[PDB]
Amino acid sequence: DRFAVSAEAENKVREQQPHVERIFSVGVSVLPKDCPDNPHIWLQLEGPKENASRAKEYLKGLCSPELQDEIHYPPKLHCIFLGAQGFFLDCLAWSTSAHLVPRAPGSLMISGLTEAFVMAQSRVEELAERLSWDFTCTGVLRDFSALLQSPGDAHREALLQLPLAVQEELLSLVQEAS
Repeated sequence: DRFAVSAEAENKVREQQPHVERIFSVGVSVLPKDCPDNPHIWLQLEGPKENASRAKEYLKGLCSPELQDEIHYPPKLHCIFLGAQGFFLDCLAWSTSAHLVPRAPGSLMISGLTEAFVMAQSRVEELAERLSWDFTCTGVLRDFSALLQSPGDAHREALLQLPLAVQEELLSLVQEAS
């Protein structure tokens, strides 16, 4: 299956191409235009149909976002979006097809089609809510420790010091993405 986007947004497609490949594990191909004055370009996505559907929605949303806005949360939750070299952000982008850009600590720019923005907002809200489910280092799930073994990671500490409820949701997100 193929689909079209604005020719004026080809620049965007190419900037994001590697991230799209990494996140959805797909190939992005742009077809040559049949005429120069064409307002659209056709894309073809290479990979499993699941991966491709999600990439499609990401790319549509990237090229002309139906929603673009900052979500706001406790600054101490910001490590989740920067830690493990962006692994969690990637898993969240996978699960929602939203384009996600960390801003100030406690601020995340979410962007894409509307159903993608709301589902990402929702998931980010849930994480934030679960920070309040602290009932106090202070405890770590084995499987969570397991993902964060990459020693250089500068947000490794902050992540480990997250309460177990946030850790469990992050596991659930990673599990969803694999």
